[PDB]
Amino acid sequence: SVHPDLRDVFSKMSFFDKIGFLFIHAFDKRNLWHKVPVPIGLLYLNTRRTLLEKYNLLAVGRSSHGALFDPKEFLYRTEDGKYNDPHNAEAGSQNTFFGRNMEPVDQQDELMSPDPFVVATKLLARREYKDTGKQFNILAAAWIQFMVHDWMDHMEDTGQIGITAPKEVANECPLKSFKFHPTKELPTNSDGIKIGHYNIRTAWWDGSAVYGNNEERAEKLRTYVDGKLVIGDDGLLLHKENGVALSGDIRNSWAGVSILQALFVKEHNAVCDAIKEEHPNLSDEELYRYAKLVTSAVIAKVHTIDWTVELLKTKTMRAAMRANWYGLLGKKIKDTFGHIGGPILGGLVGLKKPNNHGVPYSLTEEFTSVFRMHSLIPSTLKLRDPTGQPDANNSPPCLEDIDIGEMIGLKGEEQLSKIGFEKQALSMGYQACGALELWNYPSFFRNLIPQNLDGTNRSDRIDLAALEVYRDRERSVPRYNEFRRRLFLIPIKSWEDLTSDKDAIETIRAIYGDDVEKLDLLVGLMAEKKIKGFAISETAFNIFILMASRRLEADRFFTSNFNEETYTKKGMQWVKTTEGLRDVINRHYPEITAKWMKSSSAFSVWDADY
Ligand code: HEM
Ligand SMILES: CCCCCCCCO[C@@H]1O[C@H](CO)[C@@H](O)[C@H](O)[C@H]1O
Ligand SMILES: CCCCCCCCO[C@@H]1O[C@H](CO)[C@@H](O)[C@H](O)[C@H]1O
Ligand SMILES: CCCCCCCCCCCCCCCC(=O)O
Ligand SMILES: CCCCCCCCCCCCCCCC(=O)O
Ligand SMILES: [Ca+2]
Ligand SMILES: [Cl-]
Ligand SMILES: [Cl-]
Repeated sequence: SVHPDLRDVFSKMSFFDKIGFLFIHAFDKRNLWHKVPVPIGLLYLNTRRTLLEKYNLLAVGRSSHGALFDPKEFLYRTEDGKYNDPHNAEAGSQNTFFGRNMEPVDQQDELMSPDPFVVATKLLARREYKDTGKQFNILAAAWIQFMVHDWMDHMEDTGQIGITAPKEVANECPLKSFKFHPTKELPTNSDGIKIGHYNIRTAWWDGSAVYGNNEERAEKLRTYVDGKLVIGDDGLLLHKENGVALSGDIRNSWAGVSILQALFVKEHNAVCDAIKEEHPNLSDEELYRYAKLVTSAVIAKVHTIDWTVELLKTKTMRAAMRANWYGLLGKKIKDTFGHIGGPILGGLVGLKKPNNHGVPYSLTEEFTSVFRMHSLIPSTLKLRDPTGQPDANNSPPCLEDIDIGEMIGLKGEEQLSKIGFEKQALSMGYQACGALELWNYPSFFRNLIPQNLDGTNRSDRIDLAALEVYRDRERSVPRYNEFRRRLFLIPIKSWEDLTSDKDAIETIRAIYGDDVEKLDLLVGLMAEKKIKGFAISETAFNIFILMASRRLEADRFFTSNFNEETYTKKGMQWVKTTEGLRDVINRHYPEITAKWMKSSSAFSVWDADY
């Protein structure tokens, strides 16, 4: 039968949705979807995706009456993300509402319940350091922040509020209190959801972390010759006199992200060289437009079939992510004959029309919440010598341990300037990142300098762990158990359902009591027992089934305009022949690649034996 908490929604479903639900629920009740052979696993995922697309896409703000335009007149990715969706010129652009995956839950009377500092101190603060083994390295951790920089940032109110640590835990808090800005609340003037928040980044997967979020930023980064972007002679980003990096989105960053931005600047410039060689007479503007299309597609491809495949290290997930990109008919057929069939057989990429499933494209409040993965950052970075004698392990030899707190923000840019690209990248490649588990949140995040929009330092330092828990509540995102119910997942009845870590359970009970409905989303996501091979929780993964597919399927430039006319022949060939981050690093840094990158993926610890 059907879980009691899901009986109501089940009874209201259409016959076809009832069938899909009973199929997935049969596996879920026995925790079986990830324990079956690949074909049944894929059917499960596709079925779950179809249900999420129907029940978990909610508009924020009025949907009708988008600004009028012809897509044939906009065959490029605009500086602010406008003019993608023919029916909604503003969809995916800078300064638009975050959508929702679920109806908001008002928590305005419980923003401090339980206390954010108590949560941060007792449940999140790093104790014994936990890492991912060989599965996922520090480049993988930098990569995902690099994507967040592409995707999402919430507009802030101009006023300030503050939180003070209670006496029970103050002695263990690096900060005793801190100030920050509330999330800006805007009226939707719509019949549905009444209050929304604005995304100040472009929600389209458009390489905006490299290119900028609007025309005013984008102009600052260009050489205006041959379509190219500015880069230093050391292969690192240039800096303004105030110490801020010249790149697309540089706010609240660190050295690991800066090297990826520099790498993709070189990628963009190399694409410019290649296209100009085939088409000698293109202007700077035309070359920039084509190269941005190519580089943003390379980024989406590397993320989809390389980064995600190492994050979710199972057979079913490698097949699923490759199917989203290439289709179930596979790369050879896709590359030779183009897109065949629908989203399953031919993939999301190269669909003849974009598909938003009836709801204007946006990234969502919940997508923000499940991407809060600050525990991926290790406490220290082991620097290695790119030209050292291979050690006892045949690794490059160790040079010194550096506190990763010294590699963050403006001071991090200074330290990176003394270390250089090769040493930073090699060192990050050879070290595991942190695991997404409880008690694994870096101490330097507990007394962090946050930045203004323009990248400059704020004087009010923050306890990020405490602030994150506060933000989810402030933004009306359902807490862990309700969040699961809204995704058609079986809720916990007791703490034992969540994890078998006895120490975790005892600490959770001391803070939340026996009220499973009180458990914060972030705490639940970190605590949840993980599927073998999964670096993330199943709960987070469910938001991603829907939203990662949506980033590709809703975008004209991954679908109707993913072709030679739009990208150029050479541009399309560049995307088609690039399979992962290894290919990009090999292009610009073949020496450290040949000497030290032994793993097939550049996201594995580089001496992994696969
Ligand atoms: C050392 C590196 C990092 C620093 C210094 C940093 C810092 C910050 C800061 C200061 C905020 C804003 C807090 C607020 O005002 O609400 C933030 C938000 C956020 N961060 Fe990080 N972070 C880092 C790494 C990462 C990583 C690895 C991820 C993984 C995806 C990540 C994901 C996010 C997300 C999803 C948000 C919320 C954005 C929003 O509210 O729209 N960050 N981070
Ligand atoms: C073991 C083989 C059982 C047959 C599986 C049918 C269950 C899936 O159900 C179907 O899923 C489709 C997407 O996968 C949806 O389009 C349909 O609405 C849903 O009914
Ligand atoms: C019964 C075994 C074969 C079932 C496989 C067919 C399921 C495909 O199902 C289709 O998937 C699409 C794309 O993902 C969904 O958008 C559609 O709603 C559904 O028609
Ligand atoms: C003998 C069992 C083997 C498993 C069978 C797998 C074949 C199913 C794949 C075809 C899916 C149908 C595609 C629908 C349209 C589309 O989205 O492309
Ligand atoms: C062949 C049909 C099955 C297709 C199922 C699609 C499953 C997509 C899973 C997406 C997981 C992405 C997790 C990484 C985070 C992200 O990119 O948003
Ligand atoms: Ca973007
Ligand atoms: Cl393939
Ligand atoms: Cl491709």
